[PDB]
Amino acid sequence: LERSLNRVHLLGRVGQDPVLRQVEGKNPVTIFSLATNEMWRSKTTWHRISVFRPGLRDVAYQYVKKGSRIYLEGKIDYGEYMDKNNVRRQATTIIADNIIFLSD
Amino acid sequence: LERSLNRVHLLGRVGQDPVLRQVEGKNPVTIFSLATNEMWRSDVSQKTTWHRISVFRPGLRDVAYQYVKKGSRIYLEGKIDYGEYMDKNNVRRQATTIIADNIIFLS
Repeated sequence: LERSLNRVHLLGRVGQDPVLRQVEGKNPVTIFSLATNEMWRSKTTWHRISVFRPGLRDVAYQYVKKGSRIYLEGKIDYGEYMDKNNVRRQATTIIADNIIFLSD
Repeated sequence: LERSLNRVHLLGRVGQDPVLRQVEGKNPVTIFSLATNEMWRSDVSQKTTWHRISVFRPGLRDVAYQYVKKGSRIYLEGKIDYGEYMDKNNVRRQATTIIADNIIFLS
């Protein structure tokens, strides 16, 4: 039923120590934050990263640490929800599939 | 500073005709959406993600504008850019766009 590509490739500095959270009652995730730099002539982007994957999440919990440089691949998910039911807002996260640990 | 990456590779079908945006008295933007299908086994659960594609680059803005249509299959590469506006209190939101710098038309 025909295929697509959604893949973001990031390489940056992790900005917070990972957080363990729980999506719905039973979907564990560790979430952290990563900064990218727009090096332009003549300015930081902060990405929110979610690792839902059953082994890759435990590993990025003990090994991701603020100031670590990391290369990472995944999917964009815009995470749209209604706020206090009213305004439709979006909470976009990069859902990581691959984290190659650079320091250490 | 030291090199960072922010690249998005996307391939899919355009969801609407492009829209040029010169509202203010600024820099014009071609805007369209792109659908991407995520379908996963373990089971087969289908999911579609709609992405807001912006192209500012002088030239590719124009090509994107006359040539992409609703229906076109397309490959592009960009950067994720969040909305980043401090909406109320300072209680901000976003309105994230992929800003395209390369569009390959699959025909």
